[PDB]
Amino acid sequence: INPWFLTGFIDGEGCFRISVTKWRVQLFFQINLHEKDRALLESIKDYLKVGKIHISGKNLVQYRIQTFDELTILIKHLKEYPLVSKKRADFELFNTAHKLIKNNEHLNKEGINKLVSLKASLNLGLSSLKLAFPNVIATRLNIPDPHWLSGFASAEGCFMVGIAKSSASSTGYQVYLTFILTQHVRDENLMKCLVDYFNWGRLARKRNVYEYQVKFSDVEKLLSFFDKYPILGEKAKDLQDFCSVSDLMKSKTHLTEEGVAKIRKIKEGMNR
DNA sequence: AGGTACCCTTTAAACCTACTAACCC
DNA sequence: GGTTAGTAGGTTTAAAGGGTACCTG
Ligand SMILES: [Ca+2]
Ligand SMILES: [Ca+2]
Ligand SMILES: [Ca+2]
Repeated sequence: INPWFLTGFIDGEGCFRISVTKWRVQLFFQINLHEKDRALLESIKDYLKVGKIHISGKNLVQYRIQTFDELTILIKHLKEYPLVSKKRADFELFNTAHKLIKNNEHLNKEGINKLVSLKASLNLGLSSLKLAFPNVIATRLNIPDPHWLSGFASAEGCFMVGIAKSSASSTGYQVYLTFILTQHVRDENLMKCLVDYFNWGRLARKRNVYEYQVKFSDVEKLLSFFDKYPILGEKAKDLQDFCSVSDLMKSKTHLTEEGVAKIRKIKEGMNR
């Protein structure tokens, strides 16, 4: 387990949070995903050797670091292998807060305000706790290895196969392999950077999310990539089945209609 | 006051199709 | 002509993102 894959992953799916209740303040960071990939959590768990997994919620598993003193291992990991997403801003923010706690400054009705001003500029914002602290606040704060991208893709990627309805092809259809990786429109910073990292691939706008889409000859490049740094999780069946199509469709086998049958079969049994 | 854990709710991620364009020429 | 590609439209869940209560101090 490479130490960048972790950041690459946490950049894509981690969740640094500040909660407030009745005022009790506690910091959490958790990765939440489909139960089928509990083992990936377990891989990560054992890697940091801290935190815990449980069933939040249905057909899912959450993993969480909620002890103060275990969060330090995390924070220590993330400074040396910093993060590239706007999530960064959430860490810096999450981290400052952990400072305040490190000193016990948050037992003061004052520290308590220094923390909400942070919380207010976190993932979503102040909710019911807008009128409690209507004194406002705030001020939120280049790919790194390629193990980052393996991590980033293995969580925020999609390896799918395309059966177009070309009325022109003798089969009446086109097999094509696209690779996708979606992210918020606010991360234009990162998406544009994904393109330059490979010097190829399409950037597209949709529903306020952007997609980095990636020509066979390029499709093959990144195929080579995930030999050098592969995907991890259940999601690497989809890669392999995709990868498989990349062979049985790369010796002119995707043009015979005995083969398209074969492809759909493969495709049919992937993603779902 | 710090754990530790049973829950929850929407939405940004993943996943789909089907037509145009610009390609081997 | 036949194959590619770049595009427009989609659907749906697995995330992206939250809570508060319970022991033990
Ligand atoms: Ca994400
Ligand atoms: Ca994922
Ligand atoms: Ca470039």
